[PDB]
Amino acid sequence: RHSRLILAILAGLGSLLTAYLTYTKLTEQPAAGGCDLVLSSRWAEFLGIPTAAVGLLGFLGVLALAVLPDLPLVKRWRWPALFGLVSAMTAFEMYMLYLMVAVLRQFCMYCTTAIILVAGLGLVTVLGHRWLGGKLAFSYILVAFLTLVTTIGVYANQVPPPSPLAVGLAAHLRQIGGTMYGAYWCPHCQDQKELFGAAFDQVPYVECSPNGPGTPQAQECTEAGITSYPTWIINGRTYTGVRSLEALAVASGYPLEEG
Repeated sequence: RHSRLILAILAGLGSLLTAYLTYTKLTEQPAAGGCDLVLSSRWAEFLGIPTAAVGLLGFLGVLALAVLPDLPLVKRWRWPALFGLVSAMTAFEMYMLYLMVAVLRQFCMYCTTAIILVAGLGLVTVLGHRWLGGKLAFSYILVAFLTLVTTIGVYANQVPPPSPLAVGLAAHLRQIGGTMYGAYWCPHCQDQKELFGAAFDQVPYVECSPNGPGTPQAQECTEAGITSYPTWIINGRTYTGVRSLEALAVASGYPLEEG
């Protein structure tokens, strides 16, 4: 009933899953729109390293605390440190779940498995030790609060302010009607979006499939003959795929002056 063996098994699986995604990211390989959108977005990097690598430190941390024999400072600190680390991992994961449901409007199976593994860690840590109550409910909010504040703070400080070029080009494309045709699940459309940053709000955009993947595309895009995403229509011309700000400036007739 009281066991940390399950913690080693769940943290073992977690360490493996999150290390594959770290290997996947660093070797530039794709993992199995779906995960492609999720794992290639901003948010998939945290403090200059992959977000999975942060999960690697956590999953290996809980594994180490479970494996070590009761050695200096272990028996005393093992179980309060397990509650601290796992609570931070549950809190981070709820923000990860929030991003998928609310902001990315999609899911990834590797990411979903991590949530269930971390939720499993949360249940076993609560039901595998005796701390006789109101302390744990309070210690959870404290760790969660500190986790969320730091996490949200890191991601807010992450995305840089848009360049003058991004702000100017967007407003110019807005004036000439330079429209981008794409999808919200579309990973390449996210790449294009991230080149403008916050300045993308100005950019005229048509959502080609509001219903999602596997559903017939919207009328507006079908009338324009859009076959793949993203697709730009600028001054009668058609450009397929992700284009740099420099290339979109040339296409729009936006002056790139360096003299």
